[PDB]
Amino acid sequence: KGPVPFSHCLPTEKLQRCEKIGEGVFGEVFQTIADHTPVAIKIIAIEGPDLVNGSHQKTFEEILPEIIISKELSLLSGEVCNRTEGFIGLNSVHCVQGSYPPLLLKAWDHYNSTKGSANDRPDFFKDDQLFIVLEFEFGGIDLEQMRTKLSSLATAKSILHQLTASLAVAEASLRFEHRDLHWGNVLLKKTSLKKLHYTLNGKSSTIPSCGLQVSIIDYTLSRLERDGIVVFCDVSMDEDLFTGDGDYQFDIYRLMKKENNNRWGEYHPYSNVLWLHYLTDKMLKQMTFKTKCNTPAMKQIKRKIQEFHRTMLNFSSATDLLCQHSLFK
Ligand SMILES: O=C(O)c1ccc2cc1OCCOCCNc1ccn3ncc-2c3n1
Ligand code: NA
Repeated sequence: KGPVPFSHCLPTEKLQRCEKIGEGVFGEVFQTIADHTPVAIKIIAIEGPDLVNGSHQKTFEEILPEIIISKELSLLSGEVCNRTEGFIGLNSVHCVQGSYPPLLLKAWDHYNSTKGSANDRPDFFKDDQLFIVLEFEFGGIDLEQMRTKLSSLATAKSILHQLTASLAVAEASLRFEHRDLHWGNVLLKKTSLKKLHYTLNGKSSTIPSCGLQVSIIDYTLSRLERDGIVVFCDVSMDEDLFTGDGDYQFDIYRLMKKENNNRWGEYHPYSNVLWLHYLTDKMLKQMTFKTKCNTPAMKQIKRKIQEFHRTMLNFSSATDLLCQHSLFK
């Protein structure tokens, strides 16, 4: 009907349980508890003239694409022909109006004192400020933060398999490209399921979990389509995105532009292969595992992931990798 007050999405008990879990130029992310269940709350200032975290705020029209994409991908958990739970669940979206809640400022301050923030303290917003508030499934901790915490390369294999299957299902259903799948955008949480289920073009299969559920996040650069209407971020005139250095991540932006001839509206699912390659490279070169490959069977998984790294760039999509690559047989 119109924007709601913060206390609509965050009644006092929910607000009092908020702890800050992450941040970016976009704003802030909190974990809280609703009906005994953790959820993640992402809060983005929109439509105002103030710089926030050094950048202008998005308009409603600029933020809408990523909300639409979020929802489409979340909806794949309930589909039939192309079904996956490997994208973050989206529970609700609200437009809220007001100054920033003092209880969230307390949470922001605690994070700043313990971990340090790159952001502005969000205490300067007036009572007319608009925000989008997204409530997500709680996805756990990002892969970059788990650099030293995973059990073994068996776990790495599960994570790669989960990511490849989820991307394949989204290619098949939505002609999806993530386009920014760095290791801060892969979330890991514990699961008691021994195996995870997906369906790709009507064929169902399973993935051993190694006790982890992967969730893909962050759709600001993503592209998909339904009945020929394409939702995508046109970065064709962006300069900075293609001039980064110091990590293979920044090559991937350039490699995508090469692949698509700088036409971001087109469908090039090879971009998903490029991100999976980047992720595999991180698994082999930056991750460090609690148990190394000390037995024949583990040394074989290491060799298969090494083979994946050397061969996967000859595949045309995540779908091609899932269906044809020997790693997943
Ligand atoms: O943009 C989205 O699609 C997005 C969706 C879900 C979450 C965050 C998102 O963006 C902000 C990313 O930066 C925070 C990093 N860490 C964590 C940790 C745990 N969760 N659980 C959900 C999210 C989350 N983020
Ligand atoms: Na999910």
